[PDB]
Amino acid sequence: DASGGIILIIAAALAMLMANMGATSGWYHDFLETPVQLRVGALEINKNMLLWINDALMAVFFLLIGLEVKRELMQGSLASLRQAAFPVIAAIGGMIVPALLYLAFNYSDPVTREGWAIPAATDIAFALGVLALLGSRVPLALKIFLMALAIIDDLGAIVIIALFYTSDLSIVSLGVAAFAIAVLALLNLCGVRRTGVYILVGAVLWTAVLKSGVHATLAGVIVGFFIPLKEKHGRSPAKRLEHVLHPWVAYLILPLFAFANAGVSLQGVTIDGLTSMLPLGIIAGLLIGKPLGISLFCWLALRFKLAHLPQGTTYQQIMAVGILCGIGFTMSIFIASLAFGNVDPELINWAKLGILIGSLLSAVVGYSWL
Amino acid sequence: DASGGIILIIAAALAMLMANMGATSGWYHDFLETPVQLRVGALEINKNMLLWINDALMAVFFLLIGLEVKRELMQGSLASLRQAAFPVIAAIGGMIVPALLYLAFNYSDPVTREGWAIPAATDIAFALGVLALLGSRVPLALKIFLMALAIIDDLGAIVIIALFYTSDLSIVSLGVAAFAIAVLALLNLCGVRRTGVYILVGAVLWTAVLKSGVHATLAGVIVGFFIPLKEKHGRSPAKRLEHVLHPWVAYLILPLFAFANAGVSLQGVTIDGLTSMLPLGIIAGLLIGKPLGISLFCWLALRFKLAHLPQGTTYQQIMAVGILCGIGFTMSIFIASLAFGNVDPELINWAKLGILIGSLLSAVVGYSWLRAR
Repeated sequence: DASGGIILIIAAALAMLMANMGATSGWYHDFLETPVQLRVGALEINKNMLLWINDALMAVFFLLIGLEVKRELMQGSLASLRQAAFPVIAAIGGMIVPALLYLAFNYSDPVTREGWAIPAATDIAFALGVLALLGSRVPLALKIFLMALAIIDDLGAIVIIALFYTSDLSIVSLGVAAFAIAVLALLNLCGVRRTGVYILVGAVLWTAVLKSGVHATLAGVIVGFFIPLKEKHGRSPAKRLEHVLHPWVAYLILPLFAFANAGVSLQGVTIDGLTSMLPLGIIAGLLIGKPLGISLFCWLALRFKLAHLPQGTTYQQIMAVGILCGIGFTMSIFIASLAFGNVDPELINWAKLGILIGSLLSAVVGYSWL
Repeated sequence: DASGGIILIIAAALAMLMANMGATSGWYHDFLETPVQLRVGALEINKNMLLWINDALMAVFFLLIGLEVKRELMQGSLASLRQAAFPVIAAIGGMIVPALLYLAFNYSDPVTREGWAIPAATDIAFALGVLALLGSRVPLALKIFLMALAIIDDLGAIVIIALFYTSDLSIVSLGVAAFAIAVLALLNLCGVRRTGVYILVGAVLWTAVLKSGVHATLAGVIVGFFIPLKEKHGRSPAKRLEHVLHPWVAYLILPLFAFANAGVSLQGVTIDGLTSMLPLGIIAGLLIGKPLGISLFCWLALRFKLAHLPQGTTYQQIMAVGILCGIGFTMSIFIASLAFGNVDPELINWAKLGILIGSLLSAVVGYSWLRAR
């Protein structure tokens, strides 16, 4: 139910408490920046504590998404080219319009315009938690629409970042990554169904691209795509694994990720500081860019014939979830950590402020459409 | 069946090829010798590639042992209240005589006296493997007697090495370790029946004692204890975990440990070199120390009515397990790597030579004689 949503806010509230109390804000920041060096012979992997944690947490979190994308692409909303016509059009609008509003503020600064995909992400656990809070009798199709709409935006942003803006990996790293994916394919063609063997090869895929954070995340998506879904003898590996991971993701992965990232110091924050191009551009793309692009493109889809409509929607509850897609929260925080790495350290801190202001505003306003 | 015993031999044979032919002897030695360093701020751990592998593989293997030895001690072979007090007295003899026979050779050398527990271990996968090889009609109580006999020896060897022949851990490491045992015990009393919560907590215990390979192995059996075994709603967390684990242990963890440790260079190995106090002390401790220690101790317990008897015993079939308990192999190579760490690097290599010869001779004699009776 909505239990994952509340337990996620408590984790972020404690993180905000840790980063703003004089007795804790100091050990909290110094722990996250603790250098961790693994040196295997000549190879060494240097990255701080928070980067190791995020690369491992977001790996198993996107493993669940890869299993959920595979379900909807073969059995759910995205199964047919016509049922998927409504979430995809909503995601395109739910991404280009938030990015346009963000780039409208940050186009003049070449340093901040690289994080245009920050207001395009959507916290699935937070948005689903809001729906389940009032969801005693909300349309079930809305929950599968919101989940399908939020997944493509997050997965696309991860793919778009890992395709272009990423830094290329070692020439040896891609040779092992290609071999691990080939083993994942031969394992799928030969009909093996031991889920652990896919996890085992996934570790080699995750380790080979460890230096790149967005590729270690995509490694989980690739493993989730290759785990078979067939229902032989009434059992399915991907279906079972998605069931097993869900309590661990909703109660340990996402809460820990929120506790290590959603904590910024509020000292010195002013309204004039929050109205600067970086945070306000995130607030605009989340609070306004999300519902403006989702509503417009769905409205464009509806009138201009390429459309559909989930059973029992009424197209005024679409706008309500278009506001709930403005809850970037942990997903926009992770995207901001990828785009603002190895740059000025206050870029990520201002991004987290614009996200949390926009997310809480989009949550309260979207909830108020009872 | 005996599929794990064969894979365990191909991996040891592959390791022997890797550590002998010139095209791979350079890589195989330099790979296991590769130093791996993890620096967490001020903290730092330095262990070679082989130690990082052995601490990870043997911790998983002893999680299975911790599950099996709890199944027996609570509702299985060993059980409670002296049900199977017959393998317990036999295991004392399968360790006292193998160690004393070893020390008869090495007592004059203070360096090799420390490896007295090497001929006391027993490779359960290989010893059970040769049973099932011929075993269309082997007494089933005989098999479970072996498995129960080998676990008591291997667990007692790890405990003794961890209580005396181990290195000191920091008090900060013991504090987190003790706290990890407490939250494990609180998970058990409160009725938590989810395996993943125990393994996660157990991972903290393993990393806390990571600077000691013997304690990282004990972290496996301790977590194997606190996994609940109750049958609520017809489901047991320890039984499903043991069922899931067993194929991994027999097909992945055991062969990989053999491929990484059973590889020794045979160049320069003469017959005179194999009869030194260190190798020959292991040949006698396994090929002779195990049978004489097992047979005599069951016989002294049997005659004095303190013992028992398995079903389908003969008592002439028993000592066929004695020569079968001479199978040290991977379980003795691991004990040898613990007792001969941070010393002359040829002590472990000479010990591995004495472990494989005494085991192979124990396998052939143990098989060629049990097939008769």
